[PDB]
Amino acid sequence: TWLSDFPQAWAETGGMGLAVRQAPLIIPLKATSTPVSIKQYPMSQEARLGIKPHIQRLLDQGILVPCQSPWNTPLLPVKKPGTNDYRPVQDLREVNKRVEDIHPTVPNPYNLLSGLPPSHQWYTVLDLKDAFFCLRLHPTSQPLFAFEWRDPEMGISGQLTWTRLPQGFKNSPTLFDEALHRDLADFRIQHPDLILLQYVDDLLLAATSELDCQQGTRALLQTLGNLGYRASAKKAQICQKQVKYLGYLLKEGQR
Amino acid sequence: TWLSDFPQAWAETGGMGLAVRQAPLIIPLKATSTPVSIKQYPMSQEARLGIKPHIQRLLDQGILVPCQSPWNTPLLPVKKPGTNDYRPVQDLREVNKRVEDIHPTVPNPYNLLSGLPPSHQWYTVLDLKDAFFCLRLHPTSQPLFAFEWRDPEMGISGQLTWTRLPQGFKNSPTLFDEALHRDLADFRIQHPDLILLQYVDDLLLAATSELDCQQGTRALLQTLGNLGYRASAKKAQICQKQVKYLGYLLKEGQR
DNA sequence: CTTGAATG
DNA sequence: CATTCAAG
DNA sequence: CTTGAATG
DNA sequence: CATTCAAG
Ligand SMILES: N=C(N)c1ccc(Oc2ccc(-c3nc4cc(C(=N)N)ccc4[nH]3)cc2)cc1
Ligand SMILES: N=C(N)c1ccc(Oc2ccc(-c3nc4cc(C(=N)N)ccc4[nH]3)cc2)cc1
Repeated sequence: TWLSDFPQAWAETGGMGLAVRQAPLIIPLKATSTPVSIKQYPMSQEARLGIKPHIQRLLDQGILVPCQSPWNTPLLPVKKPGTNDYRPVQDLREVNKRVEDIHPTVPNPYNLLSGLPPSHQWYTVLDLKDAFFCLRLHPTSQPLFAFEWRDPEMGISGQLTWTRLPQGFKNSPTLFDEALHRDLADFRIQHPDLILLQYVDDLLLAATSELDCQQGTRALLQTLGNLGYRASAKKAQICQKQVKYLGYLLKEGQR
Repeated sequence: TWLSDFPQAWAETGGMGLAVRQAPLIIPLKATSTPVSIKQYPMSQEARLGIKPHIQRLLDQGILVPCQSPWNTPLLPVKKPGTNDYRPVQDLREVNKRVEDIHPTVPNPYNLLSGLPPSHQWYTVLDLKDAFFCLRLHPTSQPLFAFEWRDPEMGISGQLTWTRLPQGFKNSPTLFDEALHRDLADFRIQHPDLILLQYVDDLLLAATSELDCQQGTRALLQTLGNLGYRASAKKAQICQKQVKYLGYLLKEGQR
């Protein structure tokens, strides 16, 4: 009943996250960058109706807010199964090109897994839901990610932008990984015997026994919830001898 | 009047050459080679009539002879200006593939020219006419180069082959260059002060003065004629301060 | 004419 | 993968 | 829909 | 140089 013991740590019961200890992120531009405003290609009504619910939800959550900005990038309608199930995908390539590069600090899965001792075979895998959205963007950097939004007949003035780290931004994975490392530094210190692997929003906790794993998981969930992050209860793999992590199947200490 | 003083050395007056000091060449095949007989693609009457005179001339010269061989490669009709001026071109690629490779001993023009001292600025350039044809092919190797020949209505039985080193054969340049080097070895020894460069059928004689060049040229022409080779009187550049050799313009010792 | 390599 | 070039 | 890279 | 893939 981990779902009930840690209501705040799960996406299904704690609501949208917000990393309260992390200062709003400022995104430095390259020395010669000037705003670029790309025209929004006309979107069919089908695509707009498919996207609308997502946009409204983000607006209600305060993740998207109205704005007037010199920057503008196109929104794209992306589906998968049939001509249904849409979801907003912003093409931030022209923005990415104008943002100063940062060093890629996220380890590749292969090297990350090398830090898992055979002594720790009790695993717990958690994936953080809407991880990037948990990190606030400083108001000065918000205008950079603006896009146009029109309702199938009459909607908001013109542009909308993100108040949190957006999908499609080249530095989101690295900035998120670095932010969570800062937030989980104390947890690591308070649990010397535990092994914690972080790959952006995918976490692997390893303990020597089933007890230390349940104790560790309880503490990690409590810490994450308190910090403002949210894990997927649905996909969560708690205290298992075998788990799926980063495309690998961890079993008998293999891999 | 070099044309009259050396009748035997010029192609225009000495007739078709024949390297009398060189033993008929035997062409070794690769260890696993077996004869290949490629069908002759039908040739238009236009092409056949264009080729016929050349074939008859070679037959009269004994350069081509009738034969029955397990080997056969295609003859091609090649023209240049208009739909006129034809000339037989044999595709010996399938034969080349089955012949043992030999080391490429012909120097590249750049390196060959490095052996020309500034002290020798009186040049003479001669190109040997139908050079390969001057080298006999041993009867055992003649069948290898056979091709089919049909007259525009009624001609020779079937196949014809070469009795001399043929054009299109991968080793002809090297074998010719090596043969002429053997034949001109004594000339080099008898004329220590002369510079002689050989690039297959293109010869460059260099002397310190105009006299040594005329003396040297006279001796070279006499030697070549006696050996059975023939130079082009038309293209000959005798005792000049400036000459064209291997695409270069030799002048003032430059190049 | 058929082959291979070099370009679009 | 379709054309162009080069070559025998 | 637009971009670049990878394939034919 | 025309298609296909991948991605934002
Ligand atoms: N698809 C198309 N419309 C086109 C595709 C390619 C085009 O141009 C060219 C095609 C081929 C060459 C070219 N091909 C070769 C082959 C060589 C060899 N291997 N002997 C040696 C040198 C050489 N140059 C040069 C230019 C023109 C049009
Ligand atoms: N001209 C034609 N008829 C055809 C030409 C090419 C064909 O196939 C293919 C085309 C393209 C790919 C292919 N393209 C990419 C791009 C990648 C990237 N840069 N992100 C990463 C991986 C990748 N695989 C794989 C196969 C099929 C037909």
